[PDB]
Amino acid sequence: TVAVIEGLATGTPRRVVNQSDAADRVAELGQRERIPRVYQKSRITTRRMAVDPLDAKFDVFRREPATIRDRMHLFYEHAVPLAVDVSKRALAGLPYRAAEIGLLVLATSTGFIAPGVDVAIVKELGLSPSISRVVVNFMGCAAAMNALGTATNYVRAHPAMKALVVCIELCSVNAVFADDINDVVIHSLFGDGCAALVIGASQVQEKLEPGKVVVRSSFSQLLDNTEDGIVLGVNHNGITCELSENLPGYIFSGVAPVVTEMLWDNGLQISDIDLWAIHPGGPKIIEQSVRSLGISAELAAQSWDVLARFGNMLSVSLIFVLETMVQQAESAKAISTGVAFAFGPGVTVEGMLFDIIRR
Amino acid sequence: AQLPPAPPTTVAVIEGLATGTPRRVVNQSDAADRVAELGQRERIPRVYQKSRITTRRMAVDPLDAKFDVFRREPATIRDRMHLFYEHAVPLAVDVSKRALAGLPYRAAEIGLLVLATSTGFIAPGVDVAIVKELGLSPSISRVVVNFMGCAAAMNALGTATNYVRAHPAMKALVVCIELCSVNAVFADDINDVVIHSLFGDGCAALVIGASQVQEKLEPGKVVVRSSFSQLLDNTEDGIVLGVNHNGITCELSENLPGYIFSGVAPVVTEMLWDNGLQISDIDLWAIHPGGPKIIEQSVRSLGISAELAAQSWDVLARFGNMLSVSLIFVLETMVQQAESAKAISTGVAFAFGPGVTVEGMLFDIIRR
Ligand SMILES: CCCCCCCCCCCCCC(=O)O
Ligand SMILES: CCCCCCCCCCCCCC(=O)O
Repeated sequence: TVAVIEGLATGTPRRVVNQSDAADRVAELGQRERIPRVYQKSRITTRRMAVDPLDAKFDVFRREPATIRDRMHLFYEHAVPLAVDVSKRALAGLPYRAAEIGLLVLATSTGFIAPGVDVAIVKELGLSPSISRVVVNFMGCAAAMNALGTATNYVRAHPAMKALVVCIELCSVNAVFADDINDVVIHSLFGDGCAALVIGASQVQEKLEPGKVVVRSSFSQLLDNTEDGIVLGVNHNGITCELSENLPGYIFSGVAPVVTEMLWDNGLQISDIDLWAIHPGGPKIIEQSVRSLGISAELAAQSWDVLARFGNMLSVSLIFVLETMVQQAESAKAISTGVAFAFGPGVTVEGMLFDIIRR
Repeated sequence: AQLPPAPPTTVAVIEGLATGTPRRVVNQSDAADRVAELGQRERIPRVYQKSRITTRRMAVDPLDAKFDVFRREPATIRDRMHLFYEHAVPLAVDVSKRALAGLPYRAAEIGLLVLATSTGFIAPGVDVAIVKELGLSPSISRVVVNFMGCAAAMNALGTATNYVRAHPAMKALVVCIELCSVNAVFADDINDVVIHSLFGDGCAALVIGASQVQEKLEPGKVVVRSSFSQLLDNTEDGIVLGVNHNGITCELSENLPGYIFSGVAPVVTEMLWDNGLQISDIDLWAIHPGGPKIIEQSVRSLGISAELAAQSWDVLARFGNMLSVSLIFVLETMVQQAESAKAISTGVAFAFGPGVTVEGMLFDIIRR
C-alpha cells in the first residue's frame, strides 16, 4: 500500500505587503540604518498578511503589553475563513463525500485557542462530527511533515478513509516590532499563509493520474547539540521565535548526512533527485541546505520563488513549494522524484522522499 | 480493480503503563483556608467543600511566599512556560522510564513519541528532552498535541494506534504531562475560583505495540478495541482554553454538565452497538474524573450504578483533575485490581475535549 497526496491547495490573506515599503515603514519606527539592511538581504519581494501591524489602529495595540489573549482571538478571527476556503479547495477536485474523511490534522505555531480552527473546519465544511482530530502546535517550520506523517499512518491503518491536513500560520497577528536584532530579523522574514492536503491510501498496482504525489518515505532527525537553534515561546504580547546565529551552520552540517542515508536506504543518490523542495525559511536556510547537499544552486529555484512571494510562512511554506513542483515539471520524464525537508525546534530535520506523477 | 488496500489486521495493545505526579501533597481543606485568606470570602468554602477532592499534587506551591509576589504580576506567561519546562521534564522523563521499565523493547524499536499537554508550550519542548534523556533514537517520529484538553490522552493514543498498526514491528511512547499549578493566578470570578479548586498536576505514559489477534496476551495487558470521537452540536462554549498574559486558563460553561448528560449516552450506545454490545455489558467505566459534576452526569447519562464509577471518584479525590492525565490514572487502578472474576474485563473510557467533543475507547483488560 502507498500513501498519496490526492488533493492540495494553498491560500493566503489578501493584503499584499511590499518589502521595499515595509522597510521604509518599519525604519521610521538612532541606528535605524540597520532595518534597511536586514530588509535588503531578506530576498523577499512580498509577503501576505491577515493584519497590517503598522495600521494606525494596530499601532497603539502593538505597543501595549499583556495582549496575547486578544491576539489569539485575532488569530482565530482571520484563520477560520482562510483555512475553510483552502480546505474546500483541497477537496474541490475529489469525489470523496464527508463520510470518507476520517481525520483532520491541524498544524500551527502562531495561535492557541480551543475550540480552534479544526472545529470550525469540521462544521463549516460539513465533515462528520465523529471525525478524528489532532492539533499539532509549536512544531514550527517543519510541522507539515509531522502532520503529514500522522495522516500517512492513519490512512495506512484505514485504507478506505481519507485524511485532511491543514497548516495555518498567521504571523502578522503576533507582530510587536521589538528592539533586539533577532526580533528585527523575524519581523522582516515572516509572512502569513495556509495550505491543506488530502491524503489517501492506494495499492502499489494502481496507476495514479497526473499531479498525484506519492509519499515514498518520511524521515526525522534530532541533530546533536543544536537545541538553541530554533526557539519558540509565548510572550505576554505575542508568540515569538528566536533563531540562533549557529542555525545555518547546524543546517550545513546536518542536512547532507540525513538525506544521504535516507536515499541510500531507497537505493538512490543525491544526484538521482529531480526536485529539491527545500524549506524557504530565509536566504541562509536555503543557501546552506543547497551547500550541504552540494547540488546546483538552480535546483532551489522553486524554494527561492516562494520566499520571494510570501516570505517565511512557517509549516505552510513547504506545501507551496510542493504545489509549484506539481504545477511545473522540471523535466520530460514520467514521474519526477523529489526530496522535501524543513527544520523543527530541537533542530530536527524533517522531510520525505516523494514521487510526482507526470504521465 | 482500484479497490482500497486491505487494512492491517493487528490490534493495538497498551503494553506498558506508568503514573506519576510531583511529590508535594496539597490538602484540600488547608488549600481552602489558605485561598480564603486571599469582604465576603464565603465564596471559597462552598466552592471547595463541593469539590469532592481530598488532595492533589503540585510542582509549584502557588501560595508560597515567593510566588505570591509573582502570582499577582502581569505579563508573566513566558516565565510560567519556562516554569512548566523546568518541572515537566524531570517528571515526564521519570514516568516514561517507568512505563518502559518492564519491557524488553530496545531503543531502536520505539519509533513514535506522542506528547500531549494544555498547560505548557515551549521551543524545544518536553518531547525533545525525553528522547535525549532516555536515549531514544535521534530519528524517532514525534508529534506534539496541544490544547485538546482533558481528552488529549485519547487523541494521542489514537495516533500511536495508527502508527503501530501501520508498522507492526515498532512501538510508540505516549506521554501526557499536565502542570496546572504553574498557571495559578487566583482571579475573582467563579470559573477561576472553581478551576483553582479542581485542577492538579500529573503525568502518565503508555507504551503501545501491535499484536496478532491469536496471541495469548499476558495478564495486565490492555487491548484497544475501538476508539471514537463526537463533536456535540452547539456546545462550542462548553470548554474554552486560552492563553492569558499571566497564564493559560480554562473557561467552563454552566451548561457543560447538561452537554455531558445528553451527549454521553448516544455516542457510547452507538459505538458499543458497532461492537455488538450495550451499556449493560460493560465491566469498568473509566469516566474522565474532571470534577463531581462531570462524573455525575456521565453516570446518569448512561443510566448506570454510581458504584461503577468508583475508580473515577477515587482519582478525583486523590489527585483532583489533572486534565489529559486523569483518564490514564483511572485505567491503572482498574488494571491493578479486577472488578470481577471473569477472565477479560471489557471497559469503555471517555473524556471531554474543547468544542466539546466526546473522546473515548472500548477496551479489554486481560485478567488471565
Ligand atoms: C512561532 C513564531 C512566531 C513568530 C511571529 C512573528 C511576528 C512578527 C513578524 C511577522 C509580521 C511582520 C509585520 C511587519 O513587520 O511588517
Ligand atoms: C489548559 C487548562 C489550564 C488551567 C490552569 C489552571 C491554573 C489554576 C488551577 C491549578 C492550580 C491551583 C492552585 C491552588 O489553588 O491550590
